[PDB]
Amino acid sequence: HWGYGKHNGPEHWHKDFPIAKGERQSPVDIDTHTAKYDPSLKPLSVSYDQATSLRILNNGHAFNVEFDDSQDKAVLKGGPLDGTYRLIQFHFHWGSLDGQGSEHTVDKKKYAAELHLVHWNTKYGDFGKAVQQPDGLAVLGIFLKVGSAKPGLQKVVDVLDSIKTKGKSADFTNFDPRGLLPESLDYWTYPGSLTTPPLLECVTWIVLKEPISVSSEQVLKFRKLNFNGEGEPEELMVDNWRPAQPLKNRQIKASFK
Ligand SMILES: Cc1ccn(O)c(=S)c1
Ligand SMILES: [Zn+2]
Repeated sequence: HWGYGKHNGPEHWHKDFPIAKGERQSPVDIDTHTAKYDPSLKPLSVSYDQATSLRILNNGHAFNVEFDDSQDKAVLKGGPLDGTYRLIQFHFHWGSLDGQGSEHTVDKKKYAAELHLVHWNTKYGDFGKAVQQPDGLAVLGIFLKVGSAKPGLQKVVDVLDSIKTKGKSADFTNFDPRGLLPESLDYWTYPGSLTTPPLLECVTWIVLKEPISVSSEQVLKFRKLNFNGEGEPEELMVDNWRPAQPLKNRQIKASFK
């Protein structure tokens, strides 16, 4: 099945997911000089005060911190978006080395990791129905650079030992995802896709300009996770990112000058 190795990695995915070679694939490189300022963009509204985290799951490819999405409790709106998008999970993609790991790049620059906060458009009733729509998802993307520790990430880092292998999960209530955000909400935006199979072209990408800093030791702990299940030979969960895909017939807009 699909993964990030030599024989099942991003160069293979197109065989089971033909949309891998489609017209609005993610991630892309963000050419800062070509991304036009759009003064019609609104400020981003991130309303996470009432977020209810539930659980953290190692799904064999990343770990997802899941949220209660049965009511409007943590929502994204405004920016490029029409209407309301509810947070359902967040995860990360990261590298084996500090100099790679992000999916989006900025003038070809790779960050050490990238956080994806996944939201679905509440006009479509649930996540499953949202992913059958071209405007079904909004994914807020945040780069991580190695530097000082991010205090608000530490609870996530401390629980990883308990979900080392594929299929393990742990209670993860009362986590405040506001602690993962940078100061500025300046962003670039463009239409794309999930960066993992099924690679569906549902996503308004909103990619923050300001990275967050995490410590060396924080990202080190991400890299001790395993892709394999318990009882199977150890394959470290690192380099679970897809490289930049062709931009094709898309313009990236900037929210800021
Ligand atoms: C919903 C979903 C699941 C996995 N990934 O990587 C992304 S970007 C979005
Ligand atoms: Zn992702």
